[PDB]
Amino acid sequence: QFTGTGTGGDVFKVDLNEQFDRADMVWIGTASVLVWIMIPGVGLLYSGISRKHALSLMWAALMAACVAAFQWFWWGYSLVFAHNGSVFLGTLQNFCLKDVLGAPSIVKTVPDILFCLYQGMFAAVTAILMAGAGCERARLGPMMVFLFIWLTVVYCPIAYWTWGGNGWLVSLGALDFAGGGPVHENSGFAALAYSLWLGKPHSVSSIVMGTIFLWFGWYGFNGGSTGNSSMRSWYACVNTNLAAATGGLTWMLVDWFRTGGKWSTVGLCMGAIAGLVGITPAAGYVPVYTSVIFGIVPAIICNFAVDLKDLLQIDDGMDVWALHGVGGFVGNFMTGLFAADYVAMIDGTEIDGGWMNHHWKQLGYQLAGSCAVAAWSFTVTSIILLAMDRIPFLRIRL
Amino acid sequence: QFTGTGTGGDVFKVDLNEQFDRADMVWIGTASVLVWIMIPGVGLLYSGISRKHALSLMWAALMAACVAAFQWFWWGYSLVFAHNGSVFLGTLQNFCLKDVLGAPSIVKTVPDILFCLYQGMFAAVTAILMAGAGCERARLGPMMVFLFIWLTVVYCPIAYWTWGGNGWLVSLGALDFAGGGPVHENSGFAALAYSLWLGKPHSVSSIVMGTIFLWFGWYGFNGGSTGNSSMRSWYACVNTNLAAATGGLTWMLVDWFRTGGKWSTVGLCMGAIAGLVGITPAAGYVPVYTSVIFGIVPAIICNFAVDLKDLLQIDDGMDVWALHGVGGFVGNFMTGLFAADYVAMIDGTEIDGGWMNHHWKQLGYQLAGSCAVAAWSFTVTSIILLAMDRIPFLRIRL
Amino acid sequence: QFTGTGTGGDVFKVDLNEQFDRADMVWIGTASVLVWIMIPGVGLLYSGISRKHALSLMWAALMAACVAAFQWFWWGYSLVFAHNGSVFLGTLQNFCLKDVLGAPSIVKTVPDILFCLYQGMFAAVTAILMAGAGCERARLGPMMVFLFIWLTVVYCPIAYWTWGGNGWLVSLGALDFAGGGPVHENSGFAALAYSLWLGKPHSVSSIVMGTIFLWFGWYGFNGGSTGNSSMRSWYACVNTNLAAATGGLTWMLVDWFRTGGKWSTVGLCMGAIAGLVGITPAAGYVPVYTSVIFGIVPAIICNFAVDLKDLLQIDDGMDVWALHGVGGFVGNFMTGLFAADYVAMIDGTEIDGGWMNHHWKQLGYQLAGSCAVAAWSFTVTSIILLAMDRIPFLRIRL
Repeated sequence: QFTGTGTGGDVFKVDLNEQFDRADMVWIGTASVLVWIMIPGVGLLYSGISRKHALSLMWAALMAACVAAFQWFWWGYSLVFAHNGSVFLGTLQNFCLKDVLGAPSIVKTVPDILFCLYQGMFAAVTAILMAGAGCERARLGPMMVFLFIWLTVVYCPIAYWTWGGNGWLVSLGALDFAGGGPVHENSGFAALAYSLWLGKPHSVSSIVMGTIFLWFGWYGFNGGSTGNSSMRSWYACVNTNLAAATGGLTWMLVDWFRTGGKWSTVGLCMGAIAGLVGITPAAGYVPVYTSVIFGIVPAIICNFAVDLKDLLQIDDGMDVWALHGVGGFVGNFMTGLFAADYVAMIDGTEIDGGWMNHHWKQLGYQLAGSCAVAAWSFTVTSIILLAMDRIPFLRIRL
Repeated sequence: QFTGTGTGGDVFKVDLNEQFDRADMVWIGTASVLVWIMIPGVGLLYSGISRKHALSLMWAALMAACVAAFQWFWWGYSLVFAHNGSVFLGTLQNFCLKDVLGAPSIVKTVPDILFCLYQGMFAAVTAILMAGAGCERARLGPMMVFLFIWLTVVYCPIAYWTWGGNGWLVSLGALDFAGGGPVHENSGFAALAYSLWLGKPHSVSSIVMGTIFLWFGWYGFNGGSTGNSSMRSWYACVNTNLAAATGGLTWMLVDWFRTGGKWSTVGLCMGAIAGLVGITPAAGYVPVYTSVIFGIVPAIICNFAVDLKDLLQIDDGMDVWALHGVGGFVGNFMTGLFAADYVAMIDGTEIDGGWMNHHWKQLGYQLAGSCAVAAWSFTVTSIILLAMDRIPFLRIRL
Repeated sequence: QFTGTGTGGDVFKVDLNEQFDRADMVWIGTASVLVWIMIPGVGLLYSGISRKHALSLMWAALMAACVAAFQWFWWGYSLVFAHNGSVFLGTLQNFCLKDVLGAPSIVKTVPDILFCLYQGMFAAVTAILMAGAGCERARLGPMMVFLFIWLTVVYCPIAYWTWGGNGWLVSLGALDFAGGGPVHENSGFAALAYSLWLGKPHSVSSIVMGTIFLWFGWYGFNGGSTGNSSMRSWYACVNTNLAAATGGLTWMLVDWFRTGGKWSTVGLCMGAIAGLVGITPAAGYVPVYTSVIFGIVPAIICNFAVDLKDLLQIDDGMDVWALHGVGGFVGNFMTGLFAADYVAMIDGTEIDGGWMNHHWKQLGYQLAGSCAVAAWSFTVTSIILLAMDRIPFLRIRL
């Protein structure tokens, strides 16, 4: 009968669905289809935000969704969610997704095959936050090749450290809810390492149109990170939703001060995105009133984080870092403060909490991951893209 | 254990999810994310329909989603869905959403926190049907301030009267399914009171693109107003869907008569919207064949309701009234006729019915709400926006 | 109590929801709203792909959604899903959808009313793959009339043969999962019979924007064809997803060979669509590794199937045939090879399998349907559109 290892059993002998709640499954099923639409969210958002462009990266978002898919089929999933992995990376147990079916996943409440589906949507949103930085006059052929390799040696380590069975941040005692680390910091600082070595209407709608796609999709992103149809799912959604509100209102007032009384529509659009990123690691852990702080604080810190566009000049890919890499860090910190064991308990999840319940040690744990993440995302991103220009016919930039 | 008041219990002592069906919850969770995309539906639809514009209100739709969020966080939810409210308005019991978690809501079949999530999406669609009327050369700063106040003293009373615990239309005996009153009539007649005191391709796609967003989202709007995963949910969806069909076919034939044989693509787009609004208050109460009538009738009555664009001239915000304010009334009336106690009974809902089962008195009850609504939405909208121009530096229009 | 015929019982005497899983229902409910957005997917995709156009068929997609709705209300549903049908067509038992409520449908695991909702979304996507071929300087009035008749005598027979109670392909032993036959082949070869008798940026985004809508929506299309919240739903989604990946990667490499090293963004967009169509009939039956083949093979065969644009010249509607009619056939064949009884068994579905388990006879059965389909879709499409130009005032083309 139910073995809990491999495919979990004989389809001819046992009903593998009996292990799971069909409502928890239905939700993550929905949630899966919602994260995907965040890809042309990045595309439209960063296409429309570019002040300089080689190729409409709204189309180059579809390029990532084919590449990320095949890598994640190939060995991507295995390296993050295998049941026998080390502690730094998983195994290759599931190469080309064989024996991925009915066993409970590293989230015990959905099967491997739906958790492959839903977690596969984060390596793909990461992919377009990556290609999106290095789009300017970059070659197309080697680009795809970059990504495949980058997902393998940069994303997958970080992901297994955060979400993976015997990962070392899970076991340390660090909280990361919907993956600010694996997705925003990973891609915020690997976009920095492109803009150091390989470094207005008629395009406003494309930001906005693009912005809206992301706001919409994050509901599947955060709300479906609870892993079940429970009411913490919907809780995190109330949180997500208003970090994005207070995020975007804050960011509009701030340059309306710093710059006389400057009109800024693209302001509010980014304030939202500043707040969504800022709440990712905390959406299922922090009290609702405190999720306004997660709106405010990363909008401010990221506003000034953009004004570092002139005291070092460079532009191609600092927009990604300005929001996701900073805003992730800011939010991964703030988790350590407001993470409350009594919000976590709404689906029974046991954590020690953060400062909200005098678990002082937590805020340290939180700094442990962000630094490990940022570093790995920078050095190992760096080694590959230098060694990538090294060979002529596999370009990157010109 | 389960107390049914406050947060409903101790997360450390009881499992608060046991009260609810995880499938009813999953659905309204989905449905919630579907109503949201109706906001840039209005935006794109009314931006693209404007014959005259100050600022792309497709972006000014995102402004409403930040403001509506914070107001609804602040005191919005409390005023409509508090468990101890008077009969004209709820209490302030839930200021800044404290003690909103696991108790059954005024819809007993979902928790306060998911019902905050899903019902919060109607105050936000209302918000953009509001700002959307008064967009023309209006100031941005005071605009946000308008809305906040308008949601508080105009929307929230009407909403608590229709949906609220001890509201007086619920207790009277009036049927309103997905809220034609609180959302369309409220915003149809408050858009009239702007165009009295403060009163083509290359923009066709934006109507269409915008139209499509709404048709798509209404499924979450109406279908998720049943409050459960029951098969009345999907019933109302079959209704919604074809009121929009027959709505839009009717509206295309009609000016194809009145105007020689005039081509009208924007016709069909509005006929749909005419029919969606016309079925909102009735989608869960009326037999499917009768939902064609709800397509037809409000398309006609609203077609002529547009031709009042010349026998009084004014334009800025009559498009909103032409569809949602008239079409709501037309549909709130027609509910009283075709509301059938044996459709309501598909999830066990007990009503007296409408004329379909000789409950003659009903059609009166239906007129009681629409008039109360329309009036409150007009007078109290009026007092504020006059007293709003009154002070210089908090403008509205110029 | 539960009678299983008619409306299934007395709403006042029995709870009709008890027959069904509220999670299976919730999903197909969601899935229903996902297939709909595939309509402006076709629209945007084929509008943006047109090298020649009379009227933005992105708006002419909304025309189909009104017409398809009313026909399917009228007699459409009845002809395909009636419980007493012959073997060639169902009955008229459910004319104007009376007595469609709580009985299990021809898929026993959802009620007639939700199965009307969800299956109604395929006759509508078919509708826009139809009108979309014959859009070029065609008249609008008679167009609607065409469709209504075409859905009735062409779509509905094919559909009842594949999905219908006593259909003859179901009973024969043929596998068709999400309906490559009824939807793609039906509309691939009926688009051929228009282009025989009645026969670049600034429009790239519209392909892409349009492409994305379809990729997104297919999850509801294929994943919701399992009919339940089971984990085969999500399985088929993993399949769908990567047939579209490997589909679109293949198609980009291929003209990057055939044409020197030609840049082709519209390539990848179509490769995806080539792969989605290629996996439709197989998504719930074939092993995941084999779903890469379904990506590759129909991308190649359909690439060359486009290069028949010059060795016969004609264009208006060969793009539809190039993808859906060929790609359907290619995929309906390949089902017969890789259909495995042990994937089908994941929700207990009993099939004999295909060649994967030495059921040699299968591949024949598979050819039986595709040919029957293609033929009926051609001859009967032909008779009507010739006899349609026959009468002056009901034009088609000029």
